Amino acid sequence: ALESAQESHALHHQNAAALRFQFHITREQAREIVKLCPNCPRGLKPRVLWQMDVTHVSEFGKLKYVHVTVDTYSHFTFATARTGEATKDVLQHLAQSFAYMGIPQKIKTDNAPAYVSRSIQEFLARWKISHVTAIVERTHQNIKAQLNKLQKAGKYYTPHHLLAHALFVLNHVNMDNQGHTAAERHWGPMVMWKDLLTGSWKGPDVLITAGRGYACVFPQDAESPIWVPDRFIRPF
Amino acid sequence: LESAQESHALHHQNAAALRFQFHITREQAREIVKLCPNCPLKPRVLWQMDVTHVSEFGKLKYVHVTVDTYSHFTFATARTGEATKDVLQHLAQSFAYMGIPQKIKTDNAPAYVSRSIQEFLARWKISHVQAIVERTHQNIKAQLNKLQKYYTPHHLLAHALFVLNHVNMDNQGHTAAERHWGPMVMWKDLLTGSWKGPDVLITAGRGYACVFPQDAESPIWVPDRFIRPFT
Amino acid sequence: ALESAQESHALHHQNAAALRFQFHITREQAREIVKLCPNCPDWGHAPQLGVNPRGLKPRVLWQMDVTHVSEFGKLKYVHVTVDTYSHFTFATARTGEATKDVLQHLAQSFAYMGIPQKIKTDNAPAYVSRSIQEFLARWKISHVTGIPYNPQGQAIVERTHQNIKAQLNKLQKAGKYYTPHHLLAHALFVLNHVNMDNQGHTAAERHWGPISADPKPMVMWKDLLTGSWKGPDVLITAGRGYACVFPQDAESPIWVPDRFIRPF
Amino acid sequence: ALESAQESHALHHQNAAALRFQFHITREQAREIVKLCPNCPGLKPRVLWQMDVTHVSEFGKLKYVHVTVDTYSHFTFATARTGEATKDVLQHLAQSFAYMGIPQKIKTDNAPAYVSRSIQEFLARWKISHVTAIVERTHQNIKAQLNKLQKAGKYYTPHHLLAHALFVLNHVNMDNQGHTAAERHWGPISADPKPMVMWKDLLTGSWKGPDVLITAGRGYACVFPQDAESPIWVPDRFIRPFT
Amino acid sequence: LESAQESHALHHQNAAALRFQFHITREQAREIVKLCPNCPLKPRVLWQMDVTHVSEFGKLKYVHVTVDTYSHFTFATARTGEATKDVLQHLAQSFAYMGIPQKIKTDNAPAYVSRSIQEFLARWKISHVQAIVERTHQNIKAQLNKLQKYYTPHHLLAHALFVLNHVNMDNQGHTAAERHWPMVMWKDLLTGSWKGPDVLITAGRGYACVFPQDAESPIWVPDRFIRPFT
DNA sequence: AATGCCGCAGTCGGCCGACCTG
DNA sequence: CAGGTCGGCCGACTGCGGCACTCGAGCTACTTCCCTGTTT
DNA sequence: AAACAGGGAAGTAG
DNA sequence: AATGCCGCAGTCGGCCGACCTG
Ligand SMILES: [Zn+2]
Repeated sequence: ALESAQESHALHHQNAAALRFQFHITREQAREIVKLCPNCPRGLKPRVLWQMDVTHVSEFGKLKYVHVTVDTYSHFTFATARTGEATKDVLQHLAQSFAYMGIPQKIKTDNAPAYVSRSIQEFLARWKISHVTAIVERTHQNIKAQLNKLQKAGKYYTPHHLLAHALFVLNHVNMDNQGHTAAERHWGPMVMWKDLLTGSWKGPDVLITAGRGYACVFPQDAESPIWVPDRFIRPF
Repeated sequence: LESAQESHALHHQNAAALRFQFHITREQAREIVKLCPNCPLKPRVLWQMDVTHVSEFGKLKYVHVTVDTYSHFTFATARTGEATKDVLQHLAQSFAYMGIPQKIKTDNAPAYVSRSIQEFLARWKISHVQAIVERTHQNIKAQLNKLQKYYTPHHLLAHALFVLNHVNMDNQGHTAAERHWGPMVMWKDLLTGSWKGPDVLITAGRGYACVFPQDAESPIWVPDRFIRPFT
Repeated sequence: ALESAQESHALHHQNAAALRFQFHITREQAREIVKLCPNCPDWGHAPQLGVNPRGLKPRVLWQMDVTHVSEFGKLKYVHVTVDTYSHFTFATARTGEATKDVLQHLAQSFAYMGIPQKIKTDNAPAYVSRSIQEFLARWKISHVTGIPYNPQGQAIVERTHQNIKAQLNKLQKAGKYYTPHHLLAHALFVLNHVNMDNQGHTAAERHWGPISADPKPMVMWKDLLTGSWKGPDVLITAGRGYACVFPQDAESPIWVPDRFIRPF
Repeated sequence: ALESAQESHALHHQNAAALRFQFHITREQAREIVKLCPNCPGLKPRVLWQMDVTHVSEFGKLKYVHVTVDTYSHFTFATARTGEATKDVLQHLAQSFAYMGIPQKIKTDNAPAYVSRSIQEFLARWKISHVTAIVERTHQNIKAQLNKLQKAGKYYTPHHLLAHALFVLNHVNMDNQGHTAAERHWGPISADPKPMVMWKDLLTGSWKGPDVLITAGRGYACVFPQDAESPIWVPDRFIRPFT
Repeated sequence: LESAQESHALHHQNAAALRFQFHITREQAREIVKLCPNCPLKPRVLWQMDVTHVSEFGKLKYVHVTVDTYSHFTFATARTGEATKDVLQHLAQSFAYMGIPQKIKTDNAPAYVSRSIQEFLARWKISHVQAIVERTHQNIKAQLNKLQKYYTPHHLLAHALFVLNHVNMDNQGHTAAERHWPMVMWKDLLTGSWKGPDVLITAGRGYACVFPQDAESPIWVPDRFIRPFT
């Protein structure tokens, strides 16, 4: 339990709450995990209002242009690094952002010429999206903090790999105080049964439904559930 | 049935997306898609990861696909090759896109079973080991063909990913993303009296069950007297 | 051993007892082996499941359907409306059936019985047409539809059709009647004030009068939605095919067939 | 609440007592509700009846209306008929028996159709004695109800209108004591065998009742509100006995 | 008739090849091909070769394909991968199978543009520097799926190659093998509406013979109603 | 100048051995 | 430990229905939709 | 030129 | 858009006042 958390943060550098919820540990245990770690020292509903801006990362070199797309509601963070910040670059990042997240309606940007350019406006209007002119810079701080943690973890061949790892650890596996990862917030009965083919009481495993005296017990068989008469089931 | 024409012209999604996002007739959506010229468990358990070649991208012909075996959520990238380096990069981005599963059922390519990938997968607590992956291949190729003027292969590839995931949905109305972040029964018809199936069971209770055949559009209510537990 | 049984069944589709006696396996194993084969036909002779609900208070839940009394000539379309708690019945003989005819029959039945909380019918076009819907809305009466092509959903009024037809045949054989309206009036009079049950209560004494509450028993109860025997619970009513338990935590009474009720 | 009372009075136009007893409105309030309406100005049941034939011009061809009133409960049944002859009177008698039941004896006037041998022998078959100011009152009441229901001229035939009027007069109109005509006619009138208990609804937090009880046990009681549809389980802390 | 049935059951050739081999009606060929459940300048000038994956070959999913642009003569050998040694072996075996070219067309994969392969091709006086190869890939995959029980992947691949090469013939009745070893504007004289373009078979002294790809038989038209194309 | 039957599946229950504990 | 207990086992029982010589056609009735004569 | 109003067909259920 | 039913008639079985009888 403890050593699993140690290895997890050592090669992954998670925060405290997510690790605690994953391994069911003491709060202190996670606190000294954070301390002893050397590398690790708005709308009303999802997909309504978005914020995006560019920022410069020193160690990315030719990929210093970091485009960040954060949903103002759930703070689901997505980011990519490209060679520039021109209209073509912003269009490419918007394409991959729509790929990553979905269809937004409200987008808030800065006064950059590329953002107020005609090509981006007509592209958004074609996709039925409205473009109008704290969150973005605090998200940038979080992203670059994750980066600063992650260099010494191991080898990272290209900045794209490092950026993907950082955004993953910041969205899909990290969570809030309420045990809720930003990723799922963007979209937010165990039984004992008798395998009466072999007569062995295999389990426990989840139940799905019931009826007709038949319980839809679903073992780890990724193919299909199986039906068992309720005379051959016992609650756990 | 007004915006559906331009929506299809932009994305080229299936008729189910039209009928569920625009509240139009099923036959109307079928006519729209036919007339178009360019249109001729639990999540995160088991994964399939294969490489495929597409000649459109040129030297970026090495497309890596990673489709979840439950929700059919699809991710892909185009890279200069298919070596261990490249599959490692694509695997990192796929994890960033879909989270951490526990089993990735892959083929027997030498780069896939090499050392570096092996300890990398060991560190992150993953196991190892088909029609789903080739079906996903066919869907990706069809979508890429249907997308014909984009900037770079990454652009239209991401667009294809987006339309495949967040736009299309099955008969139930649940998209790939919704299935990824959100029952099998034999039933008897009442008109002919002959059994048909097997079909999915939405919900049931107190003598009447709801059945949603994949070939139909609307749910069917049947009395519990005519329900059989397939498999 | 078991896999040999599976392949032998897949080849021949033997009987369950045949597999049991030939391969020395547990009987339930043979039953499951014969169950899992897609080729073997699925069970059609299913025992009784489900039950038609019925309001525990008079004038709560009605049922309605039409029939065909061919002896009436042009007035063969008979509308029948029967309560579910007391089996109080009413009927008229309207030429054809439509929105106007159903509305007139509904008004007559309302005058004859009273305001019902809700009405359950079949899915005939007249009962599905909007006009009836806003009529009931103005009269503050909920409406239900029922599963298409399922007469068991209106089994109560179907049995009432049987009773009415038998009574009409009896009366027609008895003597001479002026018009089908007179004959129907006499038949409804008999069925609603004379055809007493075996508990000293006519139809009127049940539909009206006081609801009787003797100390009701408590029984074990199989909840079909969880595959478990949970109880005990209060039993409200019972009969030849229905039972109405009412657990404290349950928001509403639950209707289950008799065989799922075990005394405790 | 009271707006629903006004809507119901608009639909049916029953007496004020019915509104004040069915919707818990103030008596005077229901009084002005009735006022604001544009067109609003024996010892045992099934024993003694009275029958007469009246005329109403609005029906035109069905002006022959038969009225059959019980003398204890005023339970009224009526029908619009094409003639006052013996056969129509017999049809109305059969339908009235279907509506109300078997009366011990019927008191009527000296109409020639009534005295006819066919009616006498028909009553002889059904064992109902025949003998030659309650129904002329009923003629006023039915006529008044027809006038008030003429607001919504969507009635297909006089049968529809008469059915609506009889429905109101027999199941909706309540006496000054709080009883409809049908309850008096079917006469369950006696001491209540079962207690009628107070009840405290959770949604309103008030003591609403009294309501009839079904069962009880293990800290809960199975109360069954009059207007409701299904029994409601209630904690005993919110249950008060009532006489 | 029945011989055609068994031939299509074994080899699963096209309708045209069956018709030309067994002398049946074109309608019969269409019916028989639809009925089967398993059915849903000069040679050696320029070549195209691109590798593709076939999942059901396991360790040998890296199948190479070489198609001549003239006669659509195809060749394939499933191998370990698409590295330098495998592509060199496949190229040598293709040379043995098909004959010496002058030019080869490939994509810009590192293996193809590798120094060793370029040096070897220069050693053979062959130069080196896009829908036919993909159509060939689709045909090969269709045949591989259609041919289903065989023993080894090489056996099944060889059988499918034989079916696609020495059995299937085009509308003209010429085998891909025999083909391996002009456009005209023609007037449909019946309707009077121009059609084309199509291949000219023979022409001279006022009359010509034109064989459109959609017709079962040659069409003879006079010289007055023939015009060139491109 | 001849009469409803019964397999399929669910289910109640008694027997009996492995197993608990007086 | 062996008397006491529970689960595996299945004997016995039973609710259900359709086998009967084959299958239809058609009516009433309301809604939604397309087509077309009439409008400004 | 676009709008609007009958009618027939069609789907559907008793 | 939300679930079989029950009367005609047979019949077992118990209650009980009457009748035989130890
Ligand atoms: Zn399209």
